[PDB]
Amino acid sequence: SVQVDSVNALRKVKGLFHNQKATTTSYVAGTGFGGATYLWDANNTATDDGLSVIRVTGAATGAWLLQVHNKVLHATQAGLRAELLESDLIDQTTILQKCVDYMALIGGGVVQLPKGHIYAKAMAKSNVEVRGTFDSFVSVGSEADINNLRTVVQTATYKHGTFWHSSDGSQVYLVPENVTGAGVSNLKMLGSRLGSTSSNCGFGIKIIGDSFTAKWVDTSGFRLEGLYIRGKDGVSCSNHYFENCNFLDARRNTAALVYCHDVTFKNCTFQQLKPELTWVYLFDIEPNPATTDTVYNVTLINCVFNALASAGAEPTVLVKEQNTPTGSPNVKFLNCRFKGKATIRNNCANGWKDCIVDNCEFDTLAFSTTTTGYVITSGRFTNNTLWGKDLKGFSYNTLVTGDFLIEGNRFQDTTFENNIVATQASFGVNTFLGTATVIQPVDRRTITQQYRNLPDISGVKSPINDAYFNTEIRNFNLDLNFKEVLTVPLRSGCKITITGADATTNAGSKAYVELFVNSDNSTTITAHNEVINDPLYGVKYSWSGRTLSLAGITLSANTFIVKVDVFSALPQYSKVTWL
Amino acid sequence: SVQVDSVNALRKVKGLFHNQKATTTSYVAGTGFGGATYLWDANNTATDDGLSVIRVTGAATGAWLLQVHNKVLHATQAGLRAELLESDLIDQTTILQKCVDYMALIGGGVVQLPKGHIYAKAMAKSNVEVRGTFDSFVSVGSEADINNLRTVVQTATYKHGTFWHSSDGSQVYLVPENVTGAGVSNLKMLGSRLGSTSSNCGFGIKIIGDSFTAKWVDTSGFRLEGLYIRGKDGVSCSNHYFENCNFLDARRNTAALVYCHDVTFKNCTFQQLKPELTWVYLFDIEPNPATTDTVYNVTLINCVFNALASAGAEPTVLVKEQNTPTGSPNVKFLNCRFKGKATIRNNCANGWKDCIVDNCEFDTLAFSTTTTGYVITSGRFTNNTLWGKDLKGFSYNTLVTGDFLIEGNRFQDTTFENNIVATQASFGVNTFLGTATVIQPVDRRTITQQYRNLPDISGVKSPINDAYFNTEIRNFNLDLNFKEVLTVPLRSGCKITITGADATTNAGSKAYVELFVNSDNSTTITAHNEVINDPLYGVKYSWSGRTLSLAGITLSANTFIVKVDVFSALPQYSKVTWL
Amino acid sequence: SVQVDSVNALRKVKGLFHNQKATTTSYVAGTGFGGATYLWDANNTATDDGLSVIRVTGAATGAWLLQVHNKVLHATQAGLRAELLESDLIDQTTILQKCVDYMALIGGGVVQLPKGHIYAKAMAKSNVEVRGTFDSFVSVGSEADINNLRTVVQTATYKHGTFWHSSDGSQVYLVPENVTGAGVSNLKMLGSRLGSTSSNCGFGIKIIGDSFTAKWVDTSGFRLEGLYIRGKDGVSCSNHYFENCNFLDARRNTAALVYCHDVTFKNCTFQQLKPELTWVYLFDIEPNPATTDTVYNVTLINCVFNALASAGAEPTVLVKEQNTPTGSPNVKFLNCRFKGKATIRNNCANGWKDCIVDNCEFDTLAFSTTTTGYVITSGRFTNNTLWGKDLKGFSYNTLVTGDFLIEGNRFQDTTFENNIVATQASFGVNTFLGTATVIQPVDRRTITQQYRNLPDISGVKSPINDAYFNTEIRNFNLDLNFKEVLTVPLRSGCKITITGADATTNAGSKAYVELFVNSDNSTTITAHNEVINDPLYGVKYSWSGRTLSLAGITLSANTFIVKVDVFSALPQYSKVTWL
Ligand SMILES: [Zn+2]
Ligand SMILES: [Zn+2]
Ligand SMILES: [Zn+2]
Ligand SMILES: [Zn+2]
Ligand SMILES: [Zn+2]
Ligand SMILES: [Zn+2]
Ligand SMILES: [Zn+2]
Ligand SMILES: [Zn+2]
Ligand SMILES: [Zn+2]
Ligand SMILES: [Zn+2]
Ligand SMILES: [Zn+2]
Ligand SMILES: [Zn+2]
Ligand SMILES: [Zn+2]
Ligand SMILES: [Zn+2]
Ligand SMILES: [Zn+2]
Ligand SMILES: [Zn+2]
Ligand SMILES: [Zn+2]
Ligand SMILES: [Zn+2]
Ligand SMILES: [Zn+2]
Ligand SMILES: [Zn+2]
Ligand SMILES: [Zn+2]
Ligand SMILES: [Zn+2]
Ligand SMILES: [Zn+2]
Ligand SMILES: [Zn+2]
Ligand SMILES: [Zn+2]
Ligand SMILES: [Zn+2]
Ligand SMILES: [Zn+2]
Ligand SMILES: [Zn+2]
Ligand SMILES: [Zn+2]
Ligand SMILES: [Zn+2]
Ligand SMILES: [Zn+2]
Ligand SMILES: [Zn+2]
Ligand SMILES: [Zn+2]
Ligand SMILES: [Zn+2]
Ligand SMILES: [Zn+2]
Ligand SMILES: [Zn+2]
Ligand SMILES: [Zn+2]
Ligand SMILES: [Zn+2]
Ligand SMILES: [Zn+2]
Ligand SMILES: [Zn+2]
Repeated sequence: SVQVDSVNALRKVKGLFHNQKATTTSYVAGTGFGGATYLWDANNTATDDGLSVIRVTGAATGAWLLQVHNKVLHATQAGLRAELLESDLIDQTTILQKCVDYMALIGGGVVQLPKGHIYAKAMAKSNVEVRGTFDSFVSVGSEADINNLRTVVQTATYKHGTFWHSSDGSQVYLVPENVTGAGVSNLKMLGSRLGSTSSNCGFGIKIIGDSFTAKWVDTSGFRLEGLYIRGKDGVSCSNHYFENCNFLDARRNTAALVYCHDVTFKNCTFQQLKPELTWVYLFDIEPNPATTDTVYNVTLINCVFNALASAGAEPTVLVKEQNTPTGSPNVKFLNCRFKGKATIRNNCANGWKDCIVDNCEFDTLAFSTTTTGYVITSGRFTNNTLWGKDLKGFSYNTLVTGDFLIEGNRFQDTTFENNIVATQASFGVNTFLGTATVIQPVDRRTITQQYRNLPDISGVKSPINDAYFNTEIRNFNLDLNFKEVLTVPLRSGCKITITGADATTNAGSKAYVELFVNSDNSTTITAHNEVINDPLYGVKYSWSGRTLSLAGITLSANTFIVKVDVFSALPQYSKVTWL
Repeated sequence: SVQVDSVNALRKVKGLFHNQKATTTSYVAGTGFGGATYLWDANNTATDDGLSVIRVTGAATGAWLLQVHNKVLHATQAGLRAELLESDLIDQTTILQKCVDYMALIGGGVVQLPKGHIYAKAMAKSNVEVRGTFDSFVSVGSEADINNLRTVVQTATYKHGTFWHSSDGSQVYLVPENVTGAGVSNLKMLGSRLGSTSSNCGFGIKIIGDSFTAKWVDTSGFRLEGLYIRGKDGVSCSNHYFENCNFLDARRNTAALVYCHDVTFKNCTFQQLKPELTWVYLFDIEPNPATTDTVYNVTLINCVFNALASAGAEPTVLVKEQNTPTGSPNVKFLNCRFKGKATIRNNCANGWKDCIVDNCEFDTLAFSTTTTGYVITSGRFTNNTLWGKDLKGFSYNTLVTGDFLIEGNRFQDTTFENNIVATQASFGVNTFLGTATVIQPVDRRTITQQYRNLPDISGVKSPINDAYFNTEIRNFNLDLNFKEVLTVPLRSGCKITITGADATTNAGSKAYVELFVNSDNSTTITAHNEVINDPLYGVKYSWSGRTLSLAGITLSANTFIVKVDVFSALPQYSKVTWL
Repeated sequence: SVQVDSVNALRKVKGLFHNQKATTTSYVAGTGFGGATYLWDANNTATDDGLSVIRVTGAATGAWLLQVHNKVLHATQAGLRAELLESDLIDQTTILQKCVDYMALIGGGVVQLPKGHIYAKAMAKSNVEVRGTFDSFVSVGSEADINNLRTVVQTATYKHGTFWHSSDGSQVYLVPENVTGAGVSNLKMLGSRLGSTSSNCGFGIKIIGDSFTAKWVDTSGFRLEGLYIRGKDGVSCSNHYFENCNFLDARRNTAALVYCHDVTFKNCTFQQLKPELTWVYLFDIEPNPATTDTVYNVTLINCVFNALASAGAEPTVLVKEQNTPTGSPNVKFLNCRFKGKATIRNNCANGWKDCIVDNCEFDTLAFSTTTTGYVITSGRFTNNTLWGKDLKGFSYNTLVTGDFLIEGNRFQDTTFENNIVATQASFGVNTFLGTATVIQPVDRRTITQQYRNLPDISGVKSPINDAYFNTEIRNFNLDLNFKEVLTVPLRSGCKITITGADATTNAGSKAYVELFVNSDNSTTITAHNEVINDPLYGVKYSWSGRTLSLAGITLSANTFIVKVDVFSALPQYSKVTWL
């Protein structure tokens, strides 16, 4: 068994036999980082890559071949310098890319990064995850105090040990199209980068590929976004999952979804807490105009959106539906907290269909619609609390329809004064606290609109179903000829009311005439009561059996309303026949 | 430390001291795979198993004991042959089963398979995962082109390196009852098998046990199903999870659920795209008739169902409720895509309760009910798109009730002509495009049916709740003697309308009589208005205080309807007492 | 390369060169457990800790430094004693805490426990998981019998090999505040503890920190709870996940949530099946009264709650909302099974808002409210089955509102007799089986209450929308001076009914007066019909154009009801102006 102190020492030692074992103490002698296990290949003439092939310098052929165990490659085993400070401005892009590429060659797995600042941009490859190292965690306080005191005793919190920068202004971690199952975890990404002291790196994570996963990742200081997801036509950009991530200050948005679907954030935060670093929005779902960009099926569970006021900044969480397959962005805010200035912005030009906000908290306005005229077409705003710590309104410049349901919410000091949403939305039970404007429950949903219009038939019946009263009403344009208008049923008593409703000035119809009928199974008696019947502008009526005919007297007096009340013992005899 | 080239060489070497380390270069000399680490046990008398115990041949005592690291056993470390072609018809079942059995013996973990074609059927054991090896991934294109071009530049996609076949026609991976927490990942399973060139292996994964997990697995070419789940009575078959799996062509169904509950598919596909290989259905939830089989609580999230036409094949995704505890299969299609000929089939003999289809896309009919008479009893068909690329209809041979809600959907050219579903379902707002049959919103739900019937009491009230109009109506069978019929309340004005509604021919009742009452807190005045009152067939009335009595004149004229209109300032005085 | 038999021997040997490799056969000589790899540091002056630093005794400098691979430290490599019996009363707390503390120092990972009983309490540290070792699994039965027989053939089930006890009566696993990302898996926790044979350990897992995860963990025999979650003010106690866990018998509750949010249980069970070991509740969500404790956002998916009767035990699953941010505890029971005596208890003093029980099974009462007067304010009780195996009732001592929806359930022999819930809740379609009390569907929801009250306007219209009948009603207190009361619209016929509804004795108003109006676009005709109009106690009316004025005749006769019927052709002319 061969044991040397560095890769340079390995290059001076030849293997005795095929696949002899060699073990390096470190990559660079005396650092304690980068040690690995190698197998001797006497015939190898591949190019020395400082990673998988270690060519012996004192021989014409021969190499020590890296053995990766447990599908984890430590980047230090390719020569990456560990535990560097941010002031060590060393481009290690080529080394890190070698690690990702080589793991992707041998079936995927994990590229482990050490602690330290690393300036090295990487192109993700399928089924490879880049993983950092948490800094040391040392708890504070005794078990007794932790158990007995309600105050905080264990004050130590975890800290990232890996700080991943880019070598230029583009991105740190690019996930190309058709790259699937890649990931990143357990590190912090920083916007400061090689090549410029004033202009930071554009993106932390830029996702074009599919099924990306990130856990315990923070992003801070990026020139555009910490996270940016935009696929391409014809290739999947979907099934992305983020948990325990903190997308912090960025000069445009903390994060942006531009072209993707089926994305989930769980226990992640989005925070613009550096007001001196001016920015644009907080969290932005914004497909680019006049492109095939589309975003839909996004779920944010137990996330925090938090913003402090900043010069020129709009503290909004934007949802922009564009060219989605169903017409809904299917974006759900569940168990989320909007803190500081954070608020939801409807950016849907063709209306926001099925907007979902449930069990969320709002420090200020729940909705702030910048574009006048945008509408939330439908949705459910349930079990939320508007704390009213800042602004006291429900929304700014927002429009909804009756298919937007507001139910189960806690309104602390929430005012709906002069807010048209209060006359548009459906309200169920809600709780009004402090000085909140109490809105009585009111149904404005489309599914129930037939119960709110005047119906086309009206009446009442006996609980025994042997007595019925039904009333219908028709508009009649009468001329001077008698016209059959209706036939009353048998076994019924009917009252017909005829009155004018004419739009003519002076010469319109004037009449209020009651006609009465009672019939058994074959025989009919009628009677009349002319309360008002102008001899020039009134109405003429005539019975032929059970068929009523009407006529006007003067053509200008032509518009009459005819209402029928039918009393019967069975529904079959409850309605007239209109002719 | 000893280092030999194979296990056979290890059998010829004794350890110098207790627990001396030995390293095999390969399992079989010169193959380059399966090498492992062993520890010397001078006292060991166990049987050589070619895996964990390597006995020195020719001695009563002495063995080299395998050292498994990180709960991962490479199957090659039991002699399994790697890198084989599909034409290498080599049964390795015994070797693979030894690895699974041994890992289950020492606490579970992973059995790692190499790249290549492997003919070896395995019985899963608890807490053991079988994992293959991805083939090498090498991306295409420069970072600049990937970032700058909207066209696809990175064209390389991941490929499986492990192709797992069976050694006979049964199944590749059997998960017995009471085997819990097993899994499979990162491989492709193929239906071609040893012993027959014409009859393929029945199943890829056959699951009888509990809490199974599969990720990044494809199934293709199986004689029955790529995936088949059927538990047994008294043992759990539940909590199964599948992600990033592709269940491809099979001669019966791509996958089938027969007896199990709480199963989730996320970002999986079900595809019958080999029409020349005839098949039965696309995806089948089908408990066997006349058994205890039952399937319920199934969620398909962001899945693709895709089928091309094939002779005798039905391109359906079938849901069959049978013996479920709640009467609902609780099957949800969320964010799914039905492509080609794919369509949902209701196969519930006792009705499909709470059918859920949300944010799904349909290339053709959404529903195709093969069995005439089957009903979708209730559910929500929300936020879906019917593209109408193939057939333009909503459904075939399908029946629903008013508790099936159709809302928020996008209907491109969808025709409901002659489709009874349009007269059965509840419709909310929907979007109708092209030549789609515009269905007005209409509520047919059971919960609201009381708003669509005629009420037993009717009227109107003031917004101040100090003025009421209430009307009730009754049928009376009168004889020649007076009978008490009602008592009007105090503090009210009342109008009683009495009219005939008799089924007798010629000799029935004829009357239209209006009675009026006004009372303060104690005093009552009455008045009458006989509009129609036949001297033989009319009605007689008499007041005793506030109690009205009625009588007929001739027995054949006996059926009268009595309607009361009550005007009052308080609800307590708003209704008569019917006697 | 040095290889010695124990750590003790390592302390007696100095390394020859920098970073020489040393390998111990065991930690303690001859045990077969705890061997590890060390690197020589000649300069080291750190303190010997029996784990990471092994100082050579008798020298001022020099130490062997532990090499941890793969982020897994085996506790045996710190001297932990493996495979001990429960009767081996050996405290290993100091060793286990060292392992957790050291892994948290070098970036987190896993502390692997061996098989056996271990008495050792541990304080969790961030991003560190404690993992046990399953006992051996050996399946039973042939593949043929497993595949061909519908009866259970594979009878072997997984067994824990690690049994984790406490060293005293407090807790086994404490997760302090600000400790994040810790976990436990693959072991069993037992309440028996060192120092007392009669008083067991209080808690198995006590969680104060954030983002805890447990999988395949059982807890049994604890004096208080197997699982207990209570955070502190100002620090997150959230995002906790449990899967495949069994919280068994405990002397108070199997598990309790006291101060936490966003907790998920999937495929877990909660079972009090040892009635001889008396207990308090089954599963308890209970913030302490008069504290800042609060619990919300809890999901239980496919869990089992199972209780046998025990003297003094209440077999309840309690939900207590207290000071939650939205007023709803947001607790969901999905796909769950309540077995034996298990039943849900509403323990919300302020009402249980948005109670969710869906696709659950109940062996007995679904709800048992111990505190008389507690209400379920709203919720959805959908797709559940009440088997009626024990008690036949739906609930005990429970109160709901109409915003509690009961729909899609299967009521087997469920009796609602004398249960006020049947008169309070909203009922949709439900299935009534056996001797069950059939409850008709009835809507009692607040959102639709405007369809059940008398409306403030009533009438009927034509399907062509060119004929309308609208009626309104008002209360008038008239004096002796004429008072303008209304103005009838143009282009309409109106019938005004005026009648008394006076509460005065003897001297109240008496009138039934009908007034009629017809107008075209400018001209108006009126008529009157005084059916009742007392000369002393009646009403006076006067028209000025379309404005009606009313006056009384005697001050004591002052209360009049005025009903207006408007007939029109246009909505603009369908209503009077009330003055
Ligand atoms: Zn390996
Ligand atoms: Zn490293
Ligand atoms: Zn730093
Ligand atoms: Zn540090
Ligand atoms: Zn910096
Ligand atoms: Zn997609
Ligand atoms: Zn699409
Ligand atoms: Zn929805
Ligand atoms: Zn509701
Ligand atoms: Zn409704
Ligand atoms: Zn005409
Ligand atoms: Zn006349
Ligand atoms: Zn006219
Ligand atoms: Zn090879
Ligand atoms: Zn290990
Ligand atoms: Zn192949
Ligand atoms: Zn291998
Ligand atoms: Zn290949
Ligand atoms: Zn089950
Ligand atoms: Zn799971
Ligand atoms: Zn996933
Ligand atoms: Zn059951
Ligand atoms: Zn449902
Ligand atoms: Zn709706
Ligand atoms: Zn009689
Ligand atoms: Zn008769
Ligand atoms: Zn008279
Ligand atoms: Zn490592
Ligand atoms: Zn161990
Ligand atoms: Zn034991
Ligand atoms: Zn054992
Ligand atoms: Zn929190
Ligand atoms: Zn989680
Ligand atoms: Zn808050
Ligand atoms: Zn809800
Ligand atoms: Zn419903
Ligand atoms: Zn019975
Ligand atoms: Zn006055
Ligand atoms: Zn008069
Ligand atoms: Zn009075």
